[PDB]
Amino acid sequence: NTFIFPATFMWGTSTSSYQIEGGTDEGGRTPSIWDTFCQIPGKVIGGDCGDVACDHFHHFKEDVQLMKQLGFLHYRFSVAWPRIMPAAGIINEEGLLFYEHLLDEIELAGLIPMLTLYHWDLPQWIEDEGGWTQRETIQHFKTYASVIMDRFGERINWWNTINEPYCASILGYGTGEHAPGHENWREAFTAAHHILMCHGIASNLHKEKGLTGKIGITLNMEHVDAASERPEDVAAAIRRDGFINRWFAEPLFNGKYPEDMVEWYGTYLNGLDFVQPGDMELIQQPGDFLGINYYTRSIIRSTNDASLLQVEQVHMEEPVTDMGWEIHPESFYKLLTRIEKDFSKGLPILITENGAAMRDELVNGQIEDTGRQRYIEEHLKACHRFIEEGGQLKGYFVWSFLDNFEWAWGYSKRFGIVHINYETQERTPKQSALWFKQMMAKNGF
Ligand SMILES: OC[C@H]1O[C@@H](O)[C@H](O)[C@@H](O)[C@@H]1O
Repeated sequence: NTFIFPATFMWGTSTSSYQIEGGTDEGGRTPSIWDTFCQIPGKVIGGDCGDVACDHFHHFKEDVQLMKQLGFLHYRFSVAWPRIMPAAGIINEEGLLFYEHLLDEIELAGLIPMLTLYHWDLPQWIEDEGGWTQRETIQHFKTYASVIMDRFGERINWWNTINEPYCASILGYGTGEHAPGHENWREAFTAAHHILMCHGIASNLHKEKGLTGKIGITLNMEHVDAASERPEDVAAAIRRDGFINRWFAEPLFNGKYPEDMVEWYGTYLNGLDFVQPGDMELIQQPGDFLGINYYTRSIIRSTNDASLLQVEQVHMEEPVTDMGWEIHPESFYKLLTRIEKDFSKGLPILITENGAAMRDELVNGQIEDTGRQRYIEEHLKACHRFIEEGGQLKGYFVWSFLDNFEWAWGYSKRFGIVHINYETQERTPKQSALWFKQMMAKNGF
């Protein structure tokens, strides 16, 4: 009953720039959409903002070393756009130097990095020009992605373009749940198109420069189950799947939007006008790997309400994390199998994020997070079963090396395998982290 993963399997840890850096108004960084969003009453639990956060901006060397000490050979992080392009075409050298030093530390500890170009922290000045709803933003992104690729790239083995296009578009401009906080479906679908194009843009910049680092986009995906055998529930569930999964994966691999969903969004697509000749061709560029983020599954039933999809999620109280998210590792296996069947069909799959937020408690200077553990272990078994059966899973990154600003949840949720004392900013590895260290040592468990 042992689970040993390939010899070449990629074991890593992942973070986000806004969630851990802090130093919001330092080194020339200008405000990002989240800096603004977090100040709007009700948008973030407790009114928390990414100000200071884990202060990684100052503790980066101790963190990267902490990673090494923990036996990690890979580290995925994102670059804060606001640190690089603080204003319309200026190129903040100070921001660039920060990441350069971060990289000096990574290479020094013997780690292999993965740079994520966009992790939701769009510069605010860009949002003032219309944000992701303006084609013009794609050019600003072209400027940004180019600067990073030129300044680096010679030492970036792995390029991660966009992290979860779905969240930035649907939640950012559609539901109002993520920055900038709009509630307009037309704007959301337009933004999703634009963000997807940027993956293709970065992909062209990657080829035009001749970089050798593997590149690819990361899509969050979730397995969808119907709440019952009722026809309308089954339909309901097809709709949710197209909403989060197929709307982004289809264009990426097949060069098109789900016909059913396109028909369902009707007037909101305004005739797909935002789609210009060449666009789809630009977006349909899988690359060398498909990054995937997974946390849970959804159980859907239909409704006849005013919402966009007229769907209702069945909230399982069963094993769940501190965020109310159900723990169903089996769905992870099914999702991965499904992914390879369509879209993926062979391409290297990489789980750029997976993990859980459990209520932590410090006892005797240690964190006995058995839960976050029953969680990572079981999902890894699901990954192991996916392999062993032919699946092309090439790696796994545990989400959140450190506890951090969990977006709308603020600091109330802890996803880290390393505990952050926010009063003193001291790092303290949790039991799950130690376990992960032994596991990576034996390359299995
Ligand atoms: O659950 C919160 C987590 O969700 C993942 O989908 C996001 O990529 C992470 O940035 C975030 O911390």
